[PDB]
Amino acid sequence: EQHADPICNKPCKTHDDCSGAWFCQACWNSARTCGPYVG
Repeated sequence: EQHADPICNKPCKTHDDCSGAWFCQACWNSARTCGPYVG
């Protein structure tokens, strides 16, 4: 897991906004925040 990510819950729409992220690299639909990159 690890998840020591600093972008988790950052409000955006795209994953690119969560550019510096490693875990919460994908901005989720309903949450509209930098969630995990699904993978």
